[PDB]
Amino acid sequence: SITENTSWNKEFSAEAVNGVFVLCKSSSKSCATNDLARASKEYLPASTFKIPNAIIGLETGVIKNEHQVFKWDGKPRAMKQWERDLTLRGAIQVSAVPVFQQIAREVGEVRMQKYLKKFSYGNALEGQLRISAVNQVEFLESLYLNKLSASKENQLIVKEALVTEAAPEYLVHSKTGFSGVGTESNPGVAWWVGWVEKETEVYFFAFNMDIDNESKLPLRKSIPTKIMESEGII
Amino acid sequence: MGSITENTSWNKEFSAEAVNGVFVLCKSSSKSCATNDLARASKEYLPASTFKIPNAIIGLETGVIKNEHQVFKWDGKPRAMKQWERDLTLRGAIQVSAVPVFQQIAREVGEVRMQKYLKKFSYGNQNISGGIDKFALEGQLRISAVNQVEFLESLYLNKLSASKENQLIVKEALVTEAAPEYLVHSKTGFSGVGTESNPGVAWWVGWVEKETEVYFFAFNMDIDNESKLPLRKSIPTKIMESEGIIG
Ligand SMILES: *C(=O)[C@@H](NC(=O)Cc1ccccc1)[C@@H]1N[C@@H](C(=O)O)C(C)(C)S1
Ligand SMILES: *C(=O)[C@@H](NC(=O)Cc1ccccc1)[C@@H]1N[C@@H](C(=O)O)C(C)(C)S1
Repeated sequence: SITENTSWNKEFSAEAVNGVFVLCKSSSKSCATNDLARASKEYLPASTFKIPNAIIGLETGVIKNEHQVFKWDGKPRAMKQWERDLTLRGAIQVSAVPVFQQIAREVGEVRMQKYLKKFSYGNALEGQLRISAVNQVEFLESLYLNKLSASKENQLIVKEALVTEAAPEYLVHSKTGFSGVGTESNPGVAWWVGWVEKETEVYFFAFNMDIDNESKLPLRKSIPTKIMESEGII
Repeated sequence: MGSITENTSWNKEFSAEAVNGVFVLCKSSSKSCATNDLARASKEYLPASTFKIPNAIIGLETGVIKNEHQVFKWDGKPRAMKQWERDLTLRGAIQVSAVPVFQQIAREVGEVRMQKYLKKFSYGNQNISGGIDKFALEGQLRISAVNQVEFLESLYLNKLSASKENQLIVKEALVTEAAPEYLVHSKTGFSGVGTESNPGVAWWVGWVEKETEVYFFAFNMDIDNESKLPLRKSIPTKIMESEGIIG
């Protein structure tokens, strides 16, 4: 059950942004959003696909365990932070695409296909697979509860890998995504998805927006944060 | 672990704050450690609230703690610290260091089961005198800085005598700082003021995952005054900053 909240439309209007935020307490059986229509509309997952990819990599034993080191082959890559040896968390945090391209190559298209169906994930950083903000939140819940078709052990490994902010009374698991600058008529998409544990409570969130100007990128974080802080979540 | 060397240039931070204590830093890839005082690095002290680490692992391995999603319900009755007067998760109870919660956990485990596990963990001098809720805080169990890093490294590598699953749960519950380049797991401890001429102890233990490297650490100091307590963290941080680990 998803319900519409117009009280935050001042932020989207002031920033000239077309996007959607979905935030749920306890269980994804009652969520809130700024745009009902967009909440269920499906966009390219971009780098948020690293989450299911990592689970599948470990399930198939392509990634041997949590302590796996992905050696850099020494060839130039697209960004500097990727030009080094990386751990699972390292590769997820700097978002090193070639590391995860290589994992998926070994997994094979047919195996990946199957597990995705199994996870109810969705319909690459540009392909044929798309996912909604409602879909993302339902998937992240299952991961938190250990409910995915995967060993409990492997879901825990990816759960720790996704930790982005830690405090004595709250913990944040999250991942950004960004498909690239687009046209006014063919815009890119930016993502931030995750969940917050606070007190004995748990909050699931997923945000996306169109992006035709690169400098509008920080708003994928500032807007969801303005909201979540106003709710007393962080 | 593998090797240890005395590095006396760390004593600067110690003399500055008038602190009588020790710091042990180990680098995982090369199995080697550095410390400012070889002798205190080997001396055994009360584990205090660092015992919550083995206590949490055993709590799970025996069914007493059901899983990672269990809530420890407050009865509405006043507790020794304001911080403790609420329902806590496993991470919650560990982060605010809620003594009565882990004492109840210890009670349910039992005398014989608690012994058997500390044996397999190689935890300290292995003794549980005074009562089944007294030994860690003010009893007869003792452990050294060197022993703490050995214990913590086993846990990191999932090598302790428990399920991988359970070792992972406690590992997440111990996360205290998170940046894009590094992640810190840690726990504090503090026995009390003791007396003048017979002080109490304060600990900081953990490990830092950073790049492909991992760094285990343990710190402890003599303490008789509560105002010195922040130093249990500010000194080890200083040492680790100048070595380019955190911050
Ligand atoms: C996931 O989207 C990844 N993005 C790309 O590889 C496309 C791209 C777009 C602009 C510049 C370079 C590459 C990685 N994840 C994002 C993100 O998390 O924001 C990066 C921009 C780090 S690349
Ligand atoms: C672990 O040592 C715990 N310490 C005690 O319960 C002993 C104590 C000392 C003074 C007053 C009351 C109880 C926990 N660790 C410390 C700490 O982290 O500062 C606490 C005082 C929070 S209890």
